Amino acid sequence: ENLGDLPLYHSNLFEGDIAGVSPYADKNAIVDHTLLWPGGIVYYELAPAAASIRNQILEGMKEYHEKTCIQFKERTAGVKDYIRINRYDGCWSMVGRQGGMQELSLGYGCEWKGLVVHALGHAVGFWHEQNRADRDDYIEVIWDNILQSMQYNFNKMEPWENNYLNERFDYKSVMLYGETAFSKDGTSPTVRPKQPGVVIGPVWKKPGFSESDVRRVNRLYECFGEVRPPPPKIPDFICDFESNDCGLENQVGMRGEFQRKYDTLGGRTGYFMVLSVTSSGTYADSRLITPYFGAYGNQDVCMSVDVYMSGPAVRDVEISRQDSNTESIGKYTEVSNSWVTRNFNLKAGREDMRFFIFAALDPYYGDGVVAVDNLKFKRKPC
Ligand SMILES: [Mg+2]
Ligand SMILES: [Zn+2]
Repeated sequence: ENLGDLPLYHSNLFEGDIAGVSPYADKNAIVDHTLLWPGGIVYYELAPAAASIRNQILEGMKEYHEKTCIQFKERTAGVKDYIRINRYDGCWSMVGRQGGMQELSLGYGCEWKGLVVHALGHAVGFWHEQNRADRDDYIEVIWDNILQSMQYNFNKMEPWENNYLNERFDYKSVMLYGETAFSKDGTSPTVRPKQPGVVIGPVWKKPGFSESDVRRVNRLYECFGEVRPPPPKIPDFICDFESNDCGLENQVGMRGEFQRKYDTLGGRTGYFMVLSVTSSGTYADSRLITPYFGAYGNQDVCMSVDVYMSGPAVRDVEISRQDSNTESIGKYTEVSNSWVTRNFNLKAGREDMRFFIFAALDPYYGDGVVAVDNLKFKRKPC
């Protein structure tokens, strides 16, 4: 019944099994100075004495893996902070990460899942449930049934554990000593539960975490499920030319120069790309090279462009989509003598698209204008 917990109560150790703490230490101060494992990644190694019980060690660890975001990894090259597990006298551990090698003992009698999960509980950050600031609301300490050299092991924390307790006093906590801990004669109780009918019982028979233990671990280590919000829509492009070039450049060795121009043409009065010739002038051809646009997702795009063509000098206006090979999508030989929104629906392999706007003007036949406006790029079927 209660003799299974005897390797938990060492004489020269803080609260029986807390190593690296001074037996009569301020309990508020040592808790505040507790360090946690970055990322919930606890590195470890087994001493040769601890190898003989490796299955029972991996059993307690299996408890953290299955319910929390704590990962027990074997120590590899470059790791400096880790737990060396050995078999000393009884079960015990340092509370939190110490920095450098730290010891955990899993002695004779410490094979039980309860004691493995208990000692590993100290290792990752947790203290004793019986000494919480509010424990006296839930348990009575029969000071007269405790050994006089052992009484500090029951001193509770003073309130002011900033933003209060958080998880409620849990009687099924694997971090809670059973009724006969530190008993003077072994059977007389040192702790009495105030809640009618309740018995804490020993730790070695507890199968791992209770529901409240899991909450504490997941809260300390920010373990969670709350899914991040969905990503914003891909912003559809729309050029105006009213304050910029938009990135659309010209080919070098050409006869015409497509220039960013403010004027009036066929109803509208604003900024549009204009290529124009006079009867007196010379042959002008120009290739407006549009910037490179990504599709981001496996979807059929759509490109819009308002095209203006006027004058007998307009010989030909060609729009082409280039990806890995240049493909012609539109060829306009007839002069519309108006603005016409050209709508090209296109498919996407997996590479960025740029567009070409070619225009040829021969002043031999008369005057001519080729204007370009409202250049849009939507990643959805036209
Ligand atoms: Mg002790
Ligand atoms: Zn303990």
